[PDB]
Amino acid sequence: KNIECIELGRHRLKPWYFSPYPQELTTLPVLYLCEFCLKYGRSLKCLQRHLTKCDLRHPPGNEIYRKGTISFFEIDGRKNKSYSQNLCLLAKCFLDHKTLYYDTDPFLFYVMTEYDCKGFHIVGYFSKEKESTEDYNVACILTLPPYQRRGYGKLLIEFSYELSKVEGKTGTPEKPLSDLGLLSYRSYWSQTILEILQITINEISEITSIKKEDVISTLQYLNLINYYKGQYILLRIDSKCLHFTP
Ligand SMILES: CC(=O)SCCNC(=O)CCNC(=O)[C@H](O)C(C)(C)COP(=O)(O)OP(=O)(O)OC[C@H]1O[C@@H](n2cnc3c(N)ncnc32)[C@H](O)[C@@H]1OP(=O)(O)O
Ligand SMILES: [Zn+2]
Repeated sequence: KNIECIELGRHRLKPWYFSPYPQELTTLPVLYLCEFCLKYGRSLKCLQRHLTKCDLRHPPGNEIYRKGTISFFEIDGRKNKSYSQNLCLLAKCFLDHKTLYYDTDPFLFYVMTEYDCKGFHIVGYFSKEKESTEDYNVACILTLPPYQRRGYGKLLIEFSYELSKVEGKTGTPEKPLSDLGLLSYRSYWSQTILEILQITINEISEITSIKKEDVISTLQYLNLINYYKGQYILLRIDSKCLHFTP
């Protein structure tokens, strides 16, 4: 673990893990990040100078969802390489591993923001492989620490499933899940399935885009397993505001 402190807009962030930022930036008291383009540098003065030329004020890509103060921006990792590359460097501060951190081409990124009079503030994101042989509808998911324990993680997961629905597919997060990932998914899966509550798990899976194995591990967790004749038997996203084209 190499970076002790990150400043991102109004927040001080405390990394959990090593992230391969330039080695000369890993021995500083504070690594300064532009909160809009996620550019990193060695001092507050260069940041203030930067903020003078930095146009953005939100993430790149297209604003495919907006409801109240919450937006989602869809960002092609190939079309917006330096932003996505900067996002991955930050994300790795809170991820145990991040495979292919340096190559953002294979991925889409869904960045969730909170809007106020100062701009669109990055709250968290999830990535997704453009092509997955394993039907992984999320590769990495993150809520930045200042926003954690507030329902944002479950909102990101819900949005990931809304995308799968439009694609007419079931999806599942990339494995292995971190323990924080599993706690979040378990909670989202549980609330979704109870909300549905006779129905078959095939029907649950078709309605929610959740893989059957995930519905089963969840009913197991909820002590709601009922195996009958070969068969298992039992902050929100408004999908009208979603404008997504697979
Ligand atoms: C596929 C992958 O990427 S695996 C990688 C998973 N991501 C990471 O580990 C990155 C670091 N962690 C994070 O960014 C966050 O912890 C996330 C995204 C996993 C969860 O974000 P949050 O915004 O805190 O989630 P949210 O507030 O919606 O909580 C969801 C559920 O998880 C539980 N949870 C979240 N964090 C914790 C924690 N540290 N300890 C115990 N439970 C937790 C919540 O209590 C909630 O459960 P409940 O509905 O039963 O009350
Ligand atoms: Zn910037």
